[PDB]
Amino acid sequence: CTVRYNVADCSHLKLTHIPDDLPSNITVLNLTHNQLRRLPPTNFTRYSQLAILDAGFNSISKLEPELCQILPLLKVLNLQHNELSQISDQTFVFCTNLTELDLMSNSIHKIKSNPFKNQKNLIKLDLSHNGLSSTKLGTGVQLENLQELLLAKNKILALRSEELEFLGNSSLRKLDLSSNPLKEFSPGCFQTIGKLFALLLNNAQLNPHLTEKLCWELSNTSIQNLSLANNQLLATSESTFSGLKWTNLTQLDLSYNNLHDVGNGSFSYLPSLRYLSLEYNNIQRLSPRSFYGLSNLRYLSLKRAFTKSHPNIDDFSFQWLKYLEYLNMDDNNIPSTKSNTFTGLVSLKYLSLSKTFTSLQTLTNETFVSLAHSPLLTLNLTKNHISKIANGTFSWLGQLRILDLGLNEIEQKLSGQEWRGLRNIFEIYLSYNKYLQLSTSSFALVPSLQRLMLRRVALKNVDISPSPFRPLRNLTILDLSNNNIANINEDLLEGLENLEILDFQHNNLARLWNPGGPVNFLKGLSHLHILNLESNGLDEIPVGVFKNLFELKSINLGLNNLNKLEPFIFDDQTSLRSLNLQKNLITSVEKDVFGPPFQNLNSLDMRFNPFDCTCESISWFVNWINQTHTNISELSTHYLCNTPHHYYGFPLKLFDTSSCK
Amino acid sequence: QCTVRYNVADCSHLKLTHIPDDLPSNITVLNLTHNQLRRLPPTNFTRYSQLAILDAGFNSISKLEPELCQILPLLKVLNLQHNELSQISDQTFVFCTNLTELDLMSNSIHKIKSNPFKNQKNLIKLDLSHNGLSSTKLGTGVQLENLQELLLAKNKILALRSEELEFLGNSSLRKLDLSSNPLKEFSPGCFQTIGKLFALLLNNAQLNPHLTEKLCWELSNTSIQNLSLANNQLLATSESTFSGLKWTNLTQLDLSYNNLHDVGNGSFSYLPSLRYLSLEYNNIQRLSPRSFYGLSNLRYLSLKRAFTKQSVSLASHPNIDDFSFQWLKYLEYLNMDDNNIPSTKSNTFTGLVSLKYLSLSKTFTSLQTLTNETFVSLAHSPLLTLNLTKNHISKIANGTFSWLGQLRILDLGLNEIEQKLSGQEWRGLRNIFEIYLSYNKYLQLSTSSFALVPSLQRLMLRRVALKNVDISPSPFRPLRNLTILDLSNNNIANINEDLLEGLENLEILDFQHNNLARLWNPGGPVNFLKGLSHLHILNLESNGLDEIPVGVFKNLFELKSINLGLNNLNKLEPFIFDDQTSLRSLNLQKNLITSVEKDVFGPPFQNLNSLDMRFNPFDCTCESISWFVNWINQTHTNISELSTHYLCNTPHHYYGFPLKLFDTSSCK
RNA sequence: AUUCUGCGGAUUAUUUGGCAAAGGAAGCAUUGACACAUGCGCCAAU
RNA sequence: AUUGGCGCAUGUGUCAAUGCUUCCUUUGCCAAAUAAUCCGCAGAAU
Ligand SMILES: *[C@H]1O[C@H](CO)[C@@H](O[C@@H]2O[C@H](CO)[C@@H](O[C@H]3O[C@H](CO[C@H]4O[C@H](CO)[C@@H](O)[C@H](O)[C@@H]4O)[C@@H](O)[C@H](O[C@H]4O[C@H](CO)[C@@H](O)[C@H](O)[C@@H]4O)[C@@H]3O)[C@H](O)[C@H]2NC(C)=O)[C@H](O)[C@H]1NC(C)=O
Ligand SMILES: *[C@H]1O[C@H](CO)[C@@H](O[C@H]2O[C@H](CO)[C@@H](O[C@H]3O[C@H](CO[C@H]4O[C@H](CO)[C@@H](O)[C@H](O)[C@@H]4O)[C@@H](O)[C@H](O[C@H]4O[C@H](CO)[C@@H](O)[C@H](O)[C@@H]4O)[C@@H]3O)[C@H](O)[C@H]2NC(C)=O)[C@H](O)[C@H]1NC(C)=O
Ligand SMILES: *[C@@H]1O[C@H](CO)[C@@H](O[C@@H]2O[C@H](CO)[C@@H](O[C@@H]3O[C@H](CO)[C@@H](O)[C@H](O)[C@@H]3O)[C@H](O)[C@H]2NC(C)=O)[C@H](O)[C@H]1NC(C)=O
Ligand SMILES: *[C@@H]1O[C@H](CO)[C@@H](O[C@@H]2O[C@H](CO)[C@@H](O[C@H]3O[C@H](CO)[C@@H](O)[C@H](O)[C@@H]3O)[C@H](O)[C@H]2NC(C)=O)[C@H](O)[C@H]1NC(C)=O
Ligand SMILES: *[C@H]1O[C@H](CO)[C@@H](O[C@H]2O[C@H](CO)[C@@H](O[C@@H]3O[C@H](CO)[C@@H](O)[C@H](O)[C@@H]3O)[C@H](O)[C@H]2NC(C)=O)[C@H](O)[C@H]1NC(C)=O
Ligand SMILES: *[C@H]1O[C@H](CO)[C@@H](O[C@H]2O[C@H](CO)[C@@H](O[C@@H]3O[C@H](CO)[C@@H](O)[C@H](O)[C@@H]3O)[C@H](O)[C@H]2NC(C)=O)[C@H](O)[C@H]1NC(C)=O
Ligand SMILES: *[C@@H]1O[C@H](CO[C@@H]2O[C@@H](C)[C@@H](O)[C@@H](O)[C@@H]2O)[C@@H](O[C@@H]2O[C@H](CO)[C@@H](O)[C@H](O)[C@H]2NC(C)=O)[C@H](O)[C@H]1NC(C)=O
Ligand SMILES: *[C@@H]1O[C@H](CO[C@H]2O[C@@H](C)[C@@H](O)[C@@H](O)[C@@H]2O)[C@@H](O[C@@H]2O[C@H](CO)[C@@H](O)[C@H](O)[C@H]2NC(C)=O)[C@H](O)[C@H]1NC(C)=O
Ligand SMILES: *[C@@H]1O[C@H](CO)[C@@H](O[C@H]2O[C@H](CO)[C@@H](O)[C@H](O)[C@H]2NC(C)=O)[C@H](O)[C@H]1NC(C)=O
Ligand SMILES: *[C@@H]1O[C@H](CO)[C@@H](O[C@H]2O[C@H](CO)[C@@H](O)[C@H](O)[C@H]2NC(C)=O)[C@H](O)[C@H]1NC(C)=O
Ligand SMILES: *[C@@H]1O[C@H](CO)[C@@H](O[C@H]2O[C@H](CO)[C@@H](O)[C@H](O)[C@H]2NC(C)=O)[C@H](O)[C@H]1NC(C)=O
Ligand SMILES: *[C@@H]1O[C@H](CO)[C@@H](O[C@H]2O[C@H](CO)[C@@H](O)[C@H](O)[C@H]2NC(C)=O)[C@H](O)[C@H]1NC(C)=O
Ligand SMILES: *[C@H]1O[C@H](CO)[C@@H](O[C@@H]2O[C@H](CO)[C@@H](O)[C@H](O)[C@H]2NC(C)=O)[C@H](O)[C@H]1NC(C)=O
Ligand SMILES: *[C@H]1O[C@H](CO)[C@@H](O[C@@H]2O[C@H](CO)[C@@H](O)[C@H](O)[C@H]2NC(C)=O)[C@H](O)[C@H]1NC(C)=O
Ligand SMILES: *[C@@H]1O[C@H](CO)[C@@H](O)[C@H](O)[C@H]1NC(C)=O
Ligand SMILES: *[C@@H]1O[C@H](CO)[C@@H](O)[C@H](O)[C@H]1NC(C)=O
Ligand SMILES: *[C@@H]1O[C@H](CO)[C@@H](O)[C@H](O)[C@H]1NC(C)=O
Ligand SMILES: *[C@H]1O[C@H](CO)[C@@H](O)[C@H](O)[C@H]1NC(C)=O
Repeated sequence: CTVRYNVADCSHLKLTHIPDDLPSNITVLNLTHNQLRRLPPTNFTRYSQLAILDAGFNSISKLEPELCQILPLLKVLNLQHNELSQISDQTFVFCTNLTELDLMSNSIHKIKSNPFKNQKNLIKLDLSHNGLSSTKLGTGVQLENLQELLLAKNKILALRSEELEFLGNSSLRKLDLSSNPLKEFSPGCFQTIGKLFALLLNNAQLNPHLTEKLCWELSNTSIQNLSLANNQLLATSESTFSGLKWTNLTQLDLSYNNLHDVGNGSFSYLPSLRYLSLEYNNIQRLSPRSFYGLSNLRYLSLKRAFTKSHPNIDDFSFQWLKYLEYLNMDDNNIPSTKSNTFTGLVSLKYLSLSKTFTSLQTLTNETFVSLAHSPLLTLNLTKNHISKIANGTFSWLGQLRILDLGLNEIEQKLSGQEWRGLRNIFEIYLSYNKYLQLSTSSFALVPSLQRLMLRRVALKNVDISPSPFRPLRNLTILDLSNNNIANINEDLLEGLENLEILDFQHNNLARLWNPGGPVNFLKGLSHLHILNLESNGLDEIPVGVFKNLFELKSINLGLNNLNKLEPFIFDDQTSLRSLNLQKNLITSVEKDVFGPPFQNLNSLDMRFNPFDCTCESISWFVNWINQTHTNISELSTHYLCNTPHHYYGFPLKLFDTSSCK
Repeated sequence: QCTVRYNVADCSHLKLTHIPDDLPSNITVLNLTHNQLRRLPPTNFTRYSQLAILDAGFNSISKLEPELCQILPLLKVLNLQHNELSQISDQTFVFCTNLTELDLMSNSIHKIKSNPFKNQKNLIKLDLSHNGLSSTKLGTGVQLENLQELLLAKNKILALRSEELEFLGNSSLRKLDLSSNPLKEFSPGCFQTIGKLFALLLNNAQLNPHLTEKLCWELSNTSIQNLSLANNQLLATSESTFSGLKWTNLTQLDLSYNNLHDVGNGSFSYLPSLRYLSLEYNNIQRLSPRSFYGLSNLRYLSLKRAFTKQSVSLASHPNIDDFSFQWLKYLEYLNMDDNNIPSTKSNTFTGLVSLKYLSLSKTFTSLQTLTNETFVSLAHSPLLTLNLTKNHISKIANGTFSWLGQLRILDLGLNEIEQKLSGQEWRGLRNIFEIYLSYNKYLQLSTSSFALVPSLQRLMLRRVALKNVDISPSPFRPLRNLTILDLSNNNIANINEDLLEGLENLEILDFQHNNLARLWNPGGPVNFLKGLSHLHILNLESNGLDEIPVGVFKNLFELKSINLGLNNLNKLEPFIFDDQTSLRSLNLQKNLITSVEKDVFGPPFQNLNSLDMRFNPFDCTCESISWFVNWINQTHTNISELSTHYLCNTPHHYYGFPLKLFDTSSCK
């Protein structure tokens, strides 16, 4: 086994009998994932210390009351996915300290007597998928403190004020009841539960009426959370959840319900509902009176909540949710915004509209007008096919901090105005578009920027002076990867005293490092930590173009053509933590070059290079390898030598430098 | 100094100040052209009394004394083009009676008095163009006995008279140029006065349909055969236009670049002898059946860019209708490239029963699909050549060529063909030589694609994105007489050895750019190239090749040229080349070759002509370049750039070191 | 038979990653064709 | 000098060809996950 400290962990051993050869000084034992005859109730003397046991996923026929008295110190008994066809009270009579009881696949079709007239400390109690046709587990009031009764994937037909009353002052925190083909909730079938907090009627085929009816039985109860996922509420009315009026409801779920109708004031009865999920549903539209009722709601989810003859929500439909702060509407077909869509949400601080529109080709200055009085900080607009953003398009989103226009068709030339009004904007994720010609003023209007992504946006004109990023001083993270940036003059990046992370992966910045003076890129970004120049056409790192970058933590120059390392390219990276020069054309590893960075390094990576197995080359290196503990992955396979003949395909590591010096 | 060398003393652009005359007197020619020349010292030519001709043009020569001709009695060619010589009289050439070629092109000699050449009796070529001549007259007496070329073009002649032309009595001109001359009138009998006038060139002379129509009669009863009318304003023609030629014997006629919009009926009814006719670069609206009535002798017709642009919006797409070529029963070469003709008609080419060469490259605009009724017209025409490149052809249905029985060379390249050849598209090409089919959209092949035409010698399939060439048998299975095969730039995914089975004549094979990389342990390497004993030049440049497996070049004795450039090949298992002992040129440039051993490159290096392995990561140690560096020192197999592009890549002290300068005196 | 358990093997679909290659495009460099200039020296006719 | 013909050399632009670098897309193969279906060995439950 893994014999993990204290807790015995036997993963998958294809084990035969119940073993007792390892330590006897422990409190847990994993036997799960093994072939088990039955549980020897007496073979548990050598282990009189175990507190819990991972004993599920085994072929266990039956169990004797013996196993509980042999291990008085036992809180968790895991017996899920086992046989145990039938059982009575005897089995757990000696388990009074038990707190978590697990039985998931034991097809225990019926239950007689009061089987747990003992467990007083048992909270979790999963009895699901076991063929139970009833909920009853006794006629007396037991299970003093139980907080989870899992009965789902079972075949219960109904609930009565009688087969449920066995819980008297019993207060369940989470009562599961999924997959049960319930057709009726006998009156007062909840008034009999001590105090019922959570509930889960997932996949139980509920009719708008069974639902409408069930509600009243959920009245005057301490119920706060309720799940109705995967049912047939093809529609709802004010009368549907009418029964809940007498309740105190926090979260309500109605996802995956092919809900086509969401009648008026259907929720007029939840003046306390704070959370509501309408995910994956087919709603036709939302008139203004749609949400009348939820005046406490703070999180609304319409992820894929509409039909696909296009569906749409009209103005002043959210006017009632004056306390909502998180509105999600991803994966949908809504045409476009209206002049008054989001009118009313004066608390909205997080809004997502990823792949939510179909005809919003152009972002106009009248698009987000609705969100004028909403304290909006987040706005995801990815995947909307947005191809052009006119002036003042965001002027109303005064307090916006994180805006995201990625994975879109934007093809225009930022002239600083598109950001007119983003007073305090944090980051602007703008990666993955068609074309983004920049100008000298593109960002002058928003100098509050910290992160600016521009991945695969085919940038053009970044060589103009001053640097279009000139006004972005508080800028820390900047990404210009996968743009095939033709070229760029040093002016760029001038004054970014905070630029920490910079990405240039894939940008043919090749020739910029002789002819016309080597572009002393990266001047003074003292604070620059992780630099990325992977696959950039780099063939020659010129003398000291990494000077004064003391705080530079991670350099990545993979996928390049770099064999000519002028001694001293790395000098100030004496704080470097991880270097990457994989898939290059590196022949030799000298000390004047890789020395200083190798100093306090954490993990190096130079696999797949044409290593030369001679002493003018790998000598200093092979040794460092033998005598350093800087994590170097695959040193064993992918560090082979390429020359000369006798040393071809020879693991670089196994090179005796005992004949060299 | 000059170049001299063998009696033709050539002094190139030498910046020559004064006419130099050194010892190479034992010669017969001297080039002084392209140098700064004061004047020609008529006496400095004693040290050179042997010269037969002199390249003396493109120099600043003021004037010339009659002296230079008597100093060099042995003189046939006098080149004085692009020089000054403003004026001159008979004196200048009095001593040049042996002279046969006289050149004067840029000397602005505006007028000519007397009989300047009362001496030249052996002078044939006589170029006097761009010289400011306002007249053709060069004398009043009948001289220049035997002259075959009188070049007077780019001049300012206003007309030709039976008077200023008569100075040629029994004089028979073979080629009489008269281009750029602003001629407005041809005084009657202005040719009846030339002994015998064969050729003529009135290029860019601004001729009216009438000046033309008129000029014709003066060209009558003359010995005229060729006539050029390029760059004029014959915006149209009628039967009456060339009516004056009826009294002639006309071989070739040119009317290119004439914005000809009208080609009236029977405009050529008068040329029962014209064999050649060029209507290139013109704007003809259409060709009714009666268009070509008259040319029953024509054998070569050119309509290259000969019909008006397509309007599309103005619906003015020009076109020729049926039975318009019925008269040219003797034509054998018809060209109609660069045009807007809509498409073929059921009877377009009807009548051409001699047509053996036909070109229709970029001739059609709406011929998206080749139907079985397209080339019906060419049914009775002995067609051997057919270029259809650049027509946007995207689909060729069954029996599309059935009528072209005798076709040998067919070309459907640079087209949009996107269909799957199922052997039927070639139904009827009884004796077809080559099928150039490169540069199309997609050509899915089947097991029968070529079974119908086993007469194939060459089959090109460059950049046609072939698909399914791995099917068995090889779709080329029935092509036995096939010699040249090209499957380049198709990114052929893969292929099994079956392919090429039985091509005992396959000599040239091209595989440039086809990621055939991994084919050389997936179920064993593919014994591609089995038994093509007769394969001469093999090309596998840039093919992903990273490992040439053991002996996949066995029995290829007759293989002359292997090209494996742009690949990743450093692992050469001794003996990959054994039977290429006849190899003449190897190419393994831009690879990842470390070392050159003898067990590997030995046999081919034997009788080799030219090797090429530049740009590789050469290792400057003896386990590697040792045997090689020597071969270099002691072999004379032409190896280009051995000096620069054969540097070493390892180790450190030998990096960037010319491979050649490696002393193997410390090894072996 | 219906199913639970452990281990191993197979096929398909979707997603990703790597390698090789193709097409098109971008930046830089080289070469050749041509056109519009310039400076130097020499000349020619006014 | 006005206009022109030469000789040498230096410019810009357009077009075309070639080479290096790169990017986007696609194709072949391979690897890893996830899911669906299946098959073999071993023990078992009603
Ligand atoms: C507005 O909404 C958008 C969606 O509605 C938000 O975008 C979503 O962001 C999440 C989180 O970034 C994305 O999820 C993962 O995206 C990448 C891509 O996955 C790739 O790696 C997988 C690994 O197995 C592959 O299987 C995939 O095929 C694919 O190639 C992942 O790489 C991320 O995982 C990361 O996991 C750890 C966590 O830090 C890292 O260590 C890893 O290195 C790795 O990077 C993401 O979890 C999600 O794709 C995207 N939406 C979707 C589903 O498309 C958008 O961000 C939001 N705006 C904001 C900022 O609020
Ligand atoms: C039916 O008619 C077609 C035209 O209507 C004709 O099409 C072409 O035929 C061939 C190609 O198929 C072509 O050949 C000449 O042109 C190529 C291309 O050269 C290019 O590159 C040059 C680079 O410096 C550039 O200057 C040029 O401007 C041009 O863009 C040229 O390479 C050929 O010469 C080479 O030939 C050898 C190559 O095998 C080589 O070894 C030699 O050294 C030499 O360089 C040719 O000069 C024609 O020009 C195309 N026609 C036109 C006008 O487009 C079809 O071939 C014809 N079908 C048949 C076969 O009947
Ligand atoms: C074009 O036609 C011919 C070219 O073949 C040229 O004229 C021909 O000139 C010859 C002799 O000069 C003529 O010969 C005569 O032929 C007759 C007919 O058989 C014969 O009986 C006589 O004995 C004599 O030999 C010939 O007829 C004549 N051809 C024509 C036009 O009929 C001339 O170059 C051109 N035509 C003309 C005259 O413009
Ligand atoms: C959901 O409904 C209510 C949310 O608005 C809230 O009801 C609370 O009910 C208790 C009843 O025990 C009230 O407490 C009263 O307790 C005794 C009654 O015997 C009085 O002497 C006290 O003075 C006190 O008023 C609460 O006032 C009432 N909550 C409030 C402040 O509105 C519960 O959250 C839920 N009701 C239940 C338990 O079903
Ligand atoms: C939102 O306002 C932008 C800034 O005013 C505006 O920029 C565009 O228009 C201005 C003129 O209004 C251009 O600036 C210059 O204006 C003078 C005359 O006022 C012109 O002589 C000069 O040629 C130039 O046009 C900006 O250059 C121009 N931006 C670009 C690069 O197109 C926006 O147009 C406007 N909203 C949009 C996107 O239309
Ligand atoms: C000319 O090109 C093709 C060559 O014959 C020709 O083939 C296609 O049609 C034939 C029948 O004419 C198909 O042959 C078979 O026909 C029997 C009919 O009973 C089917 O049962 C059998 O499955 C098969 O289809 C060919 O399969 C089919 N394509 C090939 C050659 O695989 C074309 O029809 C003809 N050109 C056209 C499209 O008119
Ligand atoms: C919600 O109920 C209304 C019925 O009341 C009307 O609409 C309210 C939003 C409010 O504005 C009241 O003053 C109105 O009296 C449904 O509204 C329309 O009802 C008519 C009935 O003739 C129907 O034809 C329309 O389709 C409805 N929509 C329009 C054009 O206003 C509304 O349909 C109900 N919500 C849904 C769609 O279930
Ligand atoms: C050449 O002459 C034709 C008429 O002469 C021939 O036209 C053939 C199409 C055919 O009928 C043949 O038997 C006949 O000998 C002229 O074309 C006609 O021109 C008149 C104007 O006078 C118009 O009515 C038509 O465009 C056209 N009609 C016909 C019957 O073709 C024309 O002068 C010239 N051809 C062309 C179009 O250039
Ligand atoms: C309703 O939702 C779940 C139980 O179904 C609970 O969620 C809240 O408590 C969790 C701690 O266990 C937090 O991690 C969750 O983030 C939090 N929900 C939120 C605000 O996201 C919650 O206890 C249940 N009912 C309530 C509100 O008590
Ligand atoms: C964005 O600004 C306003 C939106 O408030 C748009 O409308 C105004 O623009 C012009 C002002 O003279 C006129 O064309 C409109 O009549 C005027 N209307 C309003 C709302 O007052 C404006 O068009 C938008 N910007 C543009 C032009 O794209
Ligand atoms: C007319 O044709 C050209 C004029 O440019 C010349 O060449 C002709 O004769 C050559 C010798 O047989 C051939 O090679 C040419 O193909 C042929 N040109 C033609 C007509 O196509 C020649 O000057 C002329 N020939 C004569 C005298 O008729
Ligand atoms: C190609 O073959 C002939 C060539 O003219 C076309 O015509 C024949 O086939 C057609 C049958 O649908 C009809 O046009 C006639 O039956 C016949 N014509 C004859 C010989 O008079 C034929 O249409 C073309 N191929 C097809 C059938 O599409
Ligand atoms: C970015 O730079 C700093 C740090 O974010 C911001 O300065 C803050 O605000 C004022 C400066 O005028 C002072 O209170 C402190 O210097 C900073 N306070 C802190 C620590 O948050 C500066 O205002 C920012 N620039 C922008 C986006 O306007
Ligand atoms: C291709 O191979 C040869 C090429 O010469 C062809 O045979 C010649 O052509 C005919 C055959 O019909 C004979 O009359 C000749 O005598 C043969 N050449 C000589 C003189 O030996 C053969 O027919 C062709 N094969 C195919 C399928 O086209
Ligand atoms: C729960 O248990 C008893 C019944 O056994 C019940 O009467 C009483 O209300 C509760 N006692 C507690 C735990 O306070
Ligand atoms: C001819 O030769 C003489 C010999 O002295 C020389 O001076 C003269 O320059 C030559 N002719 C010229 C001017 O070229
Ligand atoms: C050419 O010479 C004279 C010119 O006067 C002429 O009479 C004679 O007949 C011609 N020679 C021939 C062709 O016999
Ligand atoms: C219990 O398991 C052990 C396995 O080590 C075995 O030796 C012993 O015989 C078993 N006892 C029973 C129940 O027979």
